[PDB]
Amino acid sequence: VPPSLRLPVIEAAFPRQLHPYWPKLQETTRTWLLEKRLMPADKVEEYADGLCYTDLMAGYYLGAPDEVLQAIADYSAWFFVWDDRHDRDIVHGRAGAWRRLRGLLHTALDSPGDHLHHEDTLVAGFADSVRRLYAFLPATWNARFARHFHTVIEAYDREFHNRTRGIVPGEEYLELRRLTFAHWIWTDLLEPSSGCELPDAVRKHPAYRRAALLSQEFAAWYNDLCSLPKEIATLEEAIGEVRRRVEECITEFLAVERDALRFADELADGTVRGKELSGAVRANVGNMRNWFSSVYWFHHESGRY
Ligand SMILES: [Cl-]
Ligand SMILES: [Cl-]
Ligand SMILES: [Cl-]
Ligand SMILES: [Hg+2]
Ligand SMILES: [Hg+2]
Ligand SMILES: [Hg+2]
Ligand SMILES: [Hg+2]
Ligand code: NA
Repeated sequence: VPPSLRLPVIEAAFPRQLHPYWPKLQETTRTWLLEKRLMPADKVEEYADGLCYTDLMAGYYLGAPDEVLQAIADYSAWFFVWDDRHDRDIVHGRAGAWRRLRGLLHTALDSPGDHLHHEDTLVAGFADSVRRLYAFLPATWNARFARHFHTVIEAYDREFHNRTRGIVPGEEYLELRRLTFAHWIWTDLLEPSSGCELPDAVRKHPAYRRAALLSQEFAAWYNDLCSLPKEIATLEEAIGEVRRRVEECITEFLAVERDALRFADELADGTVRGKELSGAVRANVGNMRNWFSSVYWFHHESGRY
């Protein structure tokens, strides 16, 4: 990894983790992509061939039930397809087609059941992915996921118009840039991964919230850092500033992580409920931590494509 991009702290203090179910994700996701006809057989094969977003997810949502990880993996593959459609609409100036897709996604997000077989396979695949994600936790969690994802769709829309007018956001085979738009969604998905919808009071506790924010912000700043040196294909001090912000996300997270785990201790009051909430907080925070190493190494490995 380039010295300019290297993070000795991540390498030393954030050991990579891999979900035990990882080996089984590939074939299932391939089957799903082909079944929903999300991409032509050959495009599926390319995406399924090497590194893909499932690898990011499998180093992140540790402890997730197998079915939850599978659902998240398929959702991440859907993201790849959406990104491709997004780019294509932009390149071809298909403003109408994009606007209509934007509308259908908002609609399918709130009502996936009656969109499972939409003529647009991207929408059909989206609806199925969301339906499956909605099957794990109570409707209150589903509604929050939806609330957050509506915002993500609008972020893509903003980008569509920016890029349509010559503004270059950041090509990259397996970019993380647009994925960071879904920062609240990744945070939401920690919950079905530990099997509990956290009460507002717990997930809005300052230590939990801050840990969650910093985990995601790290990836945003780091994506900035990795983009700068590509300018070649002032600079040194521009990198310097972004680098300090990346390092600050990490050290700030380490501090708030300690606070979050103390909070978890407090939740474990001896009752089964306390034990469940405590365990879920610890698992979620642990995965907020795993995000650092998963992102860091995913970027490095993606550079081989
Ligand atoms: Cl795949
Ligand atoms: Cl990145
Ligand atoms: Cl910062
Ligand atoms: Hg894949
Ligand atoms: Hg719970
Ligand atoms: Hg990066
Ligand atoms: Hg930061
Ligand atoms: Na966030």
